[PDB]
Amino acid sequence: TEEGKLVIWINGDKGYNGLAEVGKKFEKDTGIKVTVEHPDKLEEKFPQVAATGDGPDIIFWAHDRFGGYAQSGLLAEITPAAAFQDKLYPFTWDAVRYNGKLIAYPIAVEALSLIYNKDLLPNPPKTWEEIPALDKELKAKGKSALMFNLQEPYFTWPLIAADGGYAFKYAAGKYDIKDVGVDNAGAKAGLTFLVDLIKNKHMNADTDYSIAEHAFNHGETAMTINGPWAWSNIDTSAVNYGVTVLPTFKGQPSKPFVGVLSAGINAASPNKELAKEFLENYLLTDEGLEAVNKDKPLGAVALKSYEEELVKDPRVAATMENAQKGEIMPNIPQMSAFWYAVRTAVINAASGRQTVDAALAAAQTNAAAPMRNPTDSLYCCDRAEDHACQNACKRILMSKKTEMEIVDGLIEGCKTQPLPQDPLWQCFLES
Ligand SMILES: OC[C@H]1O[C@H](O[C@H]2[C@H](O)[C@@H](O)[C@@H](O)O[C@@H]2CO)[C@H](O)[C@@H](O)[C@@H]1O
Ligand SMILES: [Cl-]
Ligand SMILES: [Zn+2]
Ligand SMILES: [Zn+2]
Repeated sequence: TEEGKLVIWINGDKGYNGLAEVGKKFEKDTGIKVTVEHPDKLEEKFPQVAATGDGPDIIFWAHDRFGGYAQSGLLAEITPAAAFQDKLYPFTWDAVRYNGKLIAYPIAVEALSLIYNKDLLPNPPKTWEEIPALDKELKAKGKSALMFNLQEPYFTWPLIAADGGYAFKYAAGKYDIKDVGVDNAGAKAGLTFLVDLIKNKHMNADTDYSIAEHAFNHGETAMTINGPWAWSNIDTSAVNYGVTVLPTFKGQPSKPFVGVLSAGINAASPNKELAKEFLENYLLTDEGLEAVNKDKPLGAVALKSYEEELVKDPRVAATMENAQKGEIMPNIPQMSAFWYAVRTAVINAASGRQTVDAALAAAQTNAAAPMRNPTDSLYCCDRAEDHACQNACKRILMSKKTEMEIVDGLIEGCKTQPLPQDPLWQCFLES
């Protein structure tokens, strides 16, 4: 990073050009230039490059991965005023709260919807169970019924969760990380149905985002499953399409994992005041969010002034109907392991290299696997009396060490007085 400049990272499927237009407006008003980038596998790249002090000032992703970043000390605590908080819907703030602190700015609510081709299929199906017969009928006309991304577990999760599949058990405002629900009856029923669609040649196992998107946008498949960002390319196409409630499975709603696109501030960034300026007064405005939305649609934005009007479009109404039927994703550190384990299971089951039961049993263990993590005592680095020690502490606790190595590193870089009288060491001992 560089003082007086902002660098922002955001996913390739989002409105990066539109975000850049907001950046041009920020530079014209204030003289601070904004560079928008969309690197590949940005959600894994950010925690890597923040360990090297080579991260952006601002990072965009769905809120589920932010708790992990915050745990690891990669995010500054943001400081919106009461007046500003009131401009956004309370629940979007709830998605960015981690151990009591606001760790990112909420942007927009994301939910998966069923997208169908009104000409090939004027009445979309209300249940998953009727889709196989629909494909047989459409195959007679050289088409298919449904194609969606089988490589990302986000797209398959609504079916997995419909009859009972869950990520982490939620008991009184707390997620139990030892209780993973990806191997219960409901999860197996859902994944088995997908696998049976593949075996019965109503779907193929290699379908991914580009393939499904191409099939739907060129009138070859009657349906896909995707989020607001995908409407842009469909609008550009000649397809007459609708966006509606996901089909039910075993009489239950499909439960998508709902994402809140969020903008976090790099803890290592020297531009935290400029990042706050840009996010609060330029991006989180009607004119800013419209600039991004115009490019790729955001969905149900967190800003009330804009959302009150935007929700008039039926596709946004559909996103909200789908989101209300599902659950806000957890923001806990364990979400990254949960996602990776379900990704393996679905691919391995869909390809037939494992059985549903074998794939999902492995996922339960891996999603529950506890990690060694010292980053839980990062807050003690803030009680250091010197600046040099606070930073030395942050790097020691961040950097993969054993406990012996953390204790020894802190002694080397952070002993200024006797240990029993030092507030940083008193904090560390208790923690
Ligand atoms: O695929 C698992 C994946 O799900 C989500 O990623 C979503 C993201 O929420 C959407 O904004 C859009 O970019 O599509 C993605 C699906 O590939 C989670 O947020 C993510 O952490 C997770 O790995
Ligand atoms: Cl890249
Ligand atoms: Zn194409
Ligand atoms: Zn084609």
